[PDB]
Amino acid sequence: KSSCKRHPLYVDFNLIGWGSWIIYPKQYNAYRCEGECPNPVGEEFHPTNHAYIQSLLKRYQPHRVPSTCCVPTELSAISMLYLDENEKVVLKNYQDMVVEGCGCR
Amino acid sequence: KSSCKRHPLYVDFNLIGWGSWIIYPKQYNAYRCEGECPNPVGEEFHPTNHAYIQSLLKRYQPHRVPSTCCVPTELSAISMLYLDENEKVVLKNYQDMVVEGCGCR
Repeated sequence: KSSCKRHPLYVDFNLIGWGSWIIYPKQYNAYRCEGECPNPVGEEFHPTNHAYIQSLLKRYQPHRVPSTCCVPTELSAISMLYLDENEKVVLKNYQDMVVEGCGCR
Repeated sequence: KSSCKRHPLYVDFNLIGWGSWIIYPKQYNAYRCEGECPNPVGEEFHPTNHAYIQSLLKRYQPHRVPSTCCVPTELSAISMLYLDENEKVVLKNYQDMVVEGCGCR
């Protein structure tokens, strides 16, 4: 907004040197979280109790308390087809690969 | 280290204007997470798959990818004794009040 929210993140496995073993997908949208977490953190950013308290304390003490941080709070899996160290073909569901929700923590 | 890790955070409820309703505890150590998350993120920072991939991508693309962020990854509850809006005394376990573990996310 520039407040904490989800944004695209296009990951190309060729770029990070993994294209020799990952067969599919070579590229995928992993998304990302980015944006400021205001003090105090409103309910729309789904803070934990701890995050809310830290953000309120930062209002009253801006120089000794760090802001809470915009991070993934819900993630989902993708299936990847790849070659293992023995060149066996493996199909596996990898957890926590795609950001589905962001929040201040 | 200054790498991502847990640090103290002394919360005084009197300071944030909640001392009129919270009876106990008036102050508690909530802790906090703070410190850099290196690229790529090592196993010691307990990254998710997504956090690891984002951090590796940032190595190869430092200007378009944000660093992963040091946040609470495990939290615990505290019991609070307080007065509600009707001045009834309530004893309740509040979740997510104390940081117990930090990681890059």
